[PDB]
Amino acid sequence: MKLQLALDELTLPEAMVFMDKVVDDVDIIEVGTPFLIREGVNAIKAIKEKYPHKEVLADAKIMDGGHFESQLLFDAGADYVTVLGVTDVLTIQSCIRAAKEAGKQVVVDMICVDDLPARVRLLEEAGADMLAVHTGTDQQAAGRKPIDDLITMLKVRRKARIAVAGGISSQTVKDYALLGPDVVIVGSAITHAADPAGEARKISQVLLQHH
Amino acid sequence: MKLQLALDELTLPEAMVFMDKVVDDVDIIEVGTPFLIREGVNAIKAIKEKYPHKEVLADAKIMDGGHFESQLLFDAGADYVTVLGVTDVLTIQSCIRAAKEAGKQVVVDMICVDDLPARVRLLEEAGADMLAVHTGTDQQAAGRKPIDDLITMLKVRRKARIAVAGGISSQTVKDYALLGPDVVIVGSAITHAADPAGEARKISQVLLQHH
Repeated sequence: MKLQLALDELTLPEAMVFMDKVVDDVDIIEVGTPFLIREGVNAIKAIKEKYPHKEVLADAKIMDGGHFESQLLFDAGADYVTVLGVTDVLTIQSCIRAAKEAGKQVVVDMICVDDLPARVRLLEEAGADMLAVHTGTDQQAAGRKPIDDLITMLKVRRKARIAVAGGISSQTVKDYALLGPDVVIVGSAITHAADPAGEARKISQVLLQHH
Repeated sequence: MKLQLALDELTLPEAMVFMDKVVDDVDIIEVGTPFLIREGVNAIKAIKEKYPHKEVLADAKIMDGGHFESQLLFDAGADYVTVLGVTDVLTIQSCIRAAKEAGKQVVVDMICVDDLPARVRLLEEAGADMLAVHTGTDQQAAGRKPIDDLITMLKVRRKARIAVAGGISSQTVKDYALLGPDVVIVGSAITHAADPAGEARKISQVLLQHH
């Protein structure tokens, strides 16, 4: 399973400096939504330029204008883009079409999806190939965690590759790894760590320890 | 009844030139989501700097990290920020708190909201002050329109200010104006018009007919 690192609240200069601390233990660099909104597509270009051998995820959380926004992101160097599971299937399909043209990948972020099993069935039969269960940072602040949603996802999914995000840290990463997601997403645990390299090491170690 | 102009697919230099054609007939300048993603917060700053007397809306379609992203947008000069009606009430409340701090305004975009009446009841009770019914551009491409949703919204809303968006043009703006929305949102009809100024004039004229 891959380690995806969410860069949410950093500026581009801050992110360029921070990545040097952890990049060797990270598989996917995520340009977080506020980061994208802050800097624009230049964030993707700059990061993909500095770390050409690393995969870059653009966390656009697309809700509309699927193909146009996806293409903008892919053209900029992104290897993945996120679209909201709560959006219309038309939009999800437009994003995926843009991904296919680029030979890249759409990740459907299932944050706030009310009926997970029904939605998963619908999205998979619509062509969705990779789904992320996600308890958002605002939800985490209220004490919520993604594990219950991950459990349902793993029971219902047929073929989809699966990612999981929601305040995961070195203290809890094993709980998630044991369930066998394809991608574990971590942000705050690492970006706000006193020793980011250390936290990154301990998390990636767990992911590797679970073949 | 205000006219809000959505700039979705333009670059910043294109937007700056385009606005000079229509600005006198628009009340709210909207930096659309792909535009924000493309350019970043600089799009808001540049536009608010050139047109200081015009209101600027950042169509961020916030789904998470409400306060942080809203504050970033408001600091940048935005008068409004959009948050997704489908997101968690916690995120909606976070955005609104950020707006109150800045003395500005959050617009809840109700795009893809499954159960409109139940959702506006919930949001209005939670503090939501301004709601936008919205059939997205991807949905429009499939032949859908916002009017049915606007009818329900107007029947259910208690005190919320109401906006409407969904492929509205000079040929259909009358149907919407008659229902008495507070804000009419137009994008493609104007940005792709052979005569942008003329389309902006025809639409703003209709809005004024309804004192």
